[PDB]
Formats: sequence, C-alpha cells, structure tokens
Amino acid sequence: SVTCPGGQSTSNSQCCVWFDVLDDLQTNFYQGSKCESPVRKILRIVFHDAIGFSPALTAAGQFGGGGADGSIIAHSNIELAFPANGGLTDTIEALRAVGINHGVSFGDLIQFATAVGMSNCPGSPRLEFLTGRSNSSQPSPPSLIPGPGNTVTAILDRMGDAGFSPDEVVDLLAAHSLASQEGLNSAIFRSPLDSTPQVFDTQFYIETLLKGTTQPGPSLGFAEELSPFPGEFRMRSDALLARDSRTACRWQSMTSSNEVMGQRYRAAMAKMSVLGFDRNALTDCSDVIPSAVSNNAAPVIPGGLTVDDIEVSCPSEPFPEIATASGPLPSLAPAP
Ligand code: HEM
Ligand SMILES: *[C@@H]1O[C@H](CO)[C@@H](O[C@@H]2O[C@H](CO)[C@@H](O)[C@H](O)[C@H]2NC(C)=O)[C@H](O)[C@H]1NC(C)=O
Ligand SMILES: [Ca+2]
Ligand SMILES: [Ca+2]
Ligand SMILES: [K+]
Repeated sequence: SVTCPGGQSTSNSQCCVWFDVLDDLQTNFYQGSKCESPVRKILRIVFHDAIGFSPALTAAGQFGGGGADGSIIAHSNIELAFPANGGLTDTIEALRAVGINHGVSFGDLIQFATAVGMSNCPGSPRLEFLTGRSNSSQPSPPSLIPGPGNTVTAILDRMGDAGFSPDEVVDLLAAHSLASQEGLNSAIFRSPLDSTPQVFDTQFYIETLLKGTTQPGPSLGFAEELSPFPGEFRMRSDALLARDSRTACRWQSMTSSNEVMGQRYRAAMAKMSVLGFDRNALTDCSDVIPSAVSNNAAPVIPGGLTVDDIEVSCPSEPFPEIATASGPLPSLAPAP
C-alpha cells in the first residue's frame, strides 16, 4: 500500500512531498532541528496569517480575508507593513523560498512549519497537519490582528468574530510558553515571556499571575508591565487576560498540568489551521509530523516565591497546589 520514495509509509500519496520539505526545514530553517528563534517567529506567522479572517466584514459586503491562506507570504508587501507584523521579514523570505522550491502552497507550508518547529521543542504535542489549501490568496484586510495594548473586550471581540470563545483565546496563548519579545523593548532584546522559552510547559500561565515586582530594562517599552523577576518581560494583554473575570478561571486551570494545556492547545490550533477552509476538503498528513522529546519537569513557582505572591483571580476554584523551589529569584538570559 502507500510507500513514499525514501521508504516511509503514509496514508495518502499527497503526503509524500512533505517528507522532503521536512528534511529541508529541519536541516536548514531550523538549523539542525533546534527550538530557537525560527520556531518562535513561525508561531507568530501562523497566528497572523490565520487571524486575517473576518465573518463580520464578509457580512457587510467586504472582503473578510482568506484565513490560513498563506497571504502573509504571497502579499508580504501589504501585510508586513501592518504594525503587529514587524520583525518577520527574514523568516517570511526563508519560507517563500522553501514553498517555491518544493512547489507546495504557502498556506499549507506555514501550517507544516508550525507542526515541525514545535516538534523540536521539548514538551510539545504533535499538532495535526492537513494539506490541500489553495495557493491563491488576496491580501488580508488591515486591523484584524490583536495587539498588546488592546483591552480584553477588544481582543475577545476580534477573536470571537474569527470564531474563538474566551476559553480558546486562553488555550491559544500557550504558545507564549516558547516566546520572547524583540520589538516592544529593544533594550532587552529577546527577553523571555516565561522562565523556560525552550520548553512547552505551564510556566507561562503561572508566571504571568505572579505580582509584577520588577522592571527588567532601563525603561518600559510599548505595552510593558512590571514582571516577577529580572530578565522576564510581561506584556499588558497577557497580564490583563490572566486577571480578567472572563478568562481568569481558564488561565488558572492551565497552571498545573502540561498534559491538559497540551491537549487544549492542539485542539485550538487545529481549528485555527482551517479558518477560511473546509477541513473535510483537505487531506490528513499528520503522520508526517514527528514526536517531540518529553518534558519531565513539574510545574513550579520559581525562586522562593510562594502561593502568596500569586494574584489569584478565579473566585470560584482555589489555586492548584504547585511546587515551590528553594532558590533565590531568577535572572533570565535572552531566549536563543
Ligand atoms: C491573542 C493575543 C496575542 C497578542 C496580543 C500577542 C502579542 C504578542 C507580542 C506583542 C509579542 C512580541 C513580538 C515582538 O516584539 O517580538 C508576541 C510574541 C509571540 N507570540 Fe503572541 N500574541 C497573542 C497571541 C499569540 C498566538 C495565538 C500565538 C501563536 C499560536 C502567539 C505566539 C507568539 C510567539 C511564539 C511569540 C514570540 C516571538 C519571538 O520570540 O520572536 N501569540 N505576541
Ligand atoms: C503560489 O503563488 C505564489 C504567488 O503567486 C507563487 O510565488 C511566485 O513564484 C515564482 C516562481 O514560480 C517566483 O518567482 C515569485 O517571486 C513568487 N511570488 C511571490 C510573491 O512569492 C508560488 O510559486 C505559487 N506556488 C505554487 C506551488 O503554485
Ligand atoms: Ca492570511
Ligand atoms: Ca516555557
Ligand atoms: K485533557
């Protein structure tokens, strides 16, 4: 039954070219299968590509955007001028070349590169991968990307129009577990959003709940808040969603289990991958995606801080009993 040229076995002949682009991305784009800046950048690109989809604009007789159509690469000239798309240019060019060389659509390539990039980061789930999205796209309308200075109401409305419930917004933010910022405060380039920028874990949800104590750089950048320790950056939207009554209980439930967070994240990502498409018209090639190494560390409140330093914001469920660490407060090095 279906064998691909290099001897691997797959479900459909349409999956076979993806074994070649897998080898190309691991060796080159990811510099030997690493979980560093290329993965983090690609996670911003899959979001910004897919969120340019608005049912409300369509209802008002306007082009609403094509969703995960690869338009961020095909119309990079228009989309990378948007304020939330800076710092992406070099990754988008690298991706353009791989797509053109392999003859795969840009929309599919961005979904594939997200699943494969995440597989290089310890603790990640194996994300679903479907192929068949048309290469044809039109530029996304402006103003459909959530920004770090927006209120929780604005983020929930924009995300809700695209199709996400408040819970799914929180689930989607597990990608900030492999994250840093470059452009909000360039004095502290690549300052991490959690203490493990290379491990897909629960620490991001825990650490954003901790009382902001520290200013990590010479001044505060755009939409920057006080964070819990030296080297960590905290953006305002993340601080607010952690504490807002609409999202706070789901945020709190993401703090004690890497398995729960992983499942919820994979589900939310599978929904985002087909915005603008019919998943029943795509071919499933998830078996091409390899496993990530497992994360064996327990969720912890870092460097001596206790449950008394968490700003518990879910009034109905008590805070999970998480482990504490007998250490001094951490200073975080830049994300690699
Ligand atoms: C819904 C609200 C969201 C907002 C307001 C937001 C905002 C931001 C901002 C301001 C940055 C820093 C960019 C820079 O200066 O370098 C960032 C980084 C990042 N975000 Fe989000 N984000 C959101 C959702 C997401 C989602 C859904 C994903 C993907 C599934 C994502 C993945 C990341 C990653 C991985 C980075 C790190 C990039 C790097 O280290 O270079 N974000 N986000
Ligand atoms: C998907 O469509 C894009 C946009 O038309 C195609 O990209 C162009 O590809 C040619 C080579 O065939 C390059 O010289 C151009 O520079 C590309 N343009 C852009 C904006 O990237 C791409 O080839 C199409 N891919 C497939 C598989 O059809
Ligand atoms: Ca798009
Ligand atoms: Ca992490
Ligand atoms: K679960």
